[PDB]
Amino acid sequence: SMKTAPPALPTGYDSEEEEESRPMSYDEKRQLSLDINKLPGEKLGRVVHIIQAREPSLRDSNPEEIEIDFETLKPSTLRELERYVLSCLRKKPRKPYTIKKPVGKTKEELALEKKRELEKRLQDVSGQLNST
Repeated sequence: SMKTAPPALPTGYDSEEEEESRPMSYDEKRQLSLDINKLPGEKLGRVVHIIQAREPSLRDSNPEEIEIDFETLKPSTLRELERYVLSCLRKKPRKPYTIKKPVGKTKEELALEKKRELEKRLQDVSGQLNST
C-alpha cells in the first residue's frame, strides 16, 4: 500500500520553479556526477548535449573531454540534469524539501513594514500648502 501521485498543473499557475531558480547544494550535484558516471558513455553524451546547447562556453568544448562544472552551470540546467538522470534511473522523485527557517518572513520585517506606514502617516495626515 503506497501513495498514488496527485494530478500536476503543467499550466494555469506556472512560474513556481521559474521565479525560484536557485543554486543547489554542491554536495548533491558533485556526488550526483558519480551517479551519472554509472550510466553508459552514450547516455553521458546525451546529458552533455542538453547542457552544452544551453551553456555557450561548453558547446565549444569537446563532449568527450567535457567538464560539467556545477558551480558555473545555470541553476535551471542543474534542474534539467536531475530530471534527465532520475528519468534514466526510472526511480521515484523522493526528495521531500523542508523549510528550516522562514528567513525573510520575520516579526522584524513586519515591524519595518508597519513602521514605514507610520512614517507615511505623518505626511498623509498633513495638508498641502495653497501656493498662490
